[PDB]
Amino acid sequence: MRKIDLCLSSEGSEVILATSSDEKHPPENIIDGNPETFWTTTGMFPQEFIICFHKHVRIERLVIQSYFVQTLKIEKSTSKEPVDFEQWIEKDLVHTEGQLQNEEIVAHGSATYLRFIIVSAFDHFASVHSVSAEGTVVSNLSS
Repeated sequence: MRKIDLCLSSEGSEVILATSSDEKHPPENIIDGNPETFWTTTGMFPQEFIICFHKHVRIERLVIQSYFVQTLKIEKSTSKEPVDFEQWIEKDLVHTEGQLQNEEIVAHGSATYLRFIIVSAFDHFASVHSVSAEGTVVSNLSS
């Protein structure tokens, strides 16, 4: 009942602008959702990337399951291009050591692009395992 996984490529949302992008640790896993894979930095602080919904989606929550993250600068865009952004929710994350912290972020906004800027982490390696936006698609791009 509403709140579908808007962040996946299965929903037509891909990733772009990956500062640190591994070819054997593929960021494509982020929008895939296989537990055996995750995106970890090769040592690029800060580490930023954009998620292209390619569509107008209504975000009600951000579910972020990651490790090591300290400063998570969440910036949003509702433009048509990889430009014109607004600082949405820059939040600090609690150092999770062996703890799966599923972050229920109650953030209400419409977006087409999201730029996750992980400025710093408690560890010099930061890994995102799963991220999803809980909401619904408002406008299909080609329809």
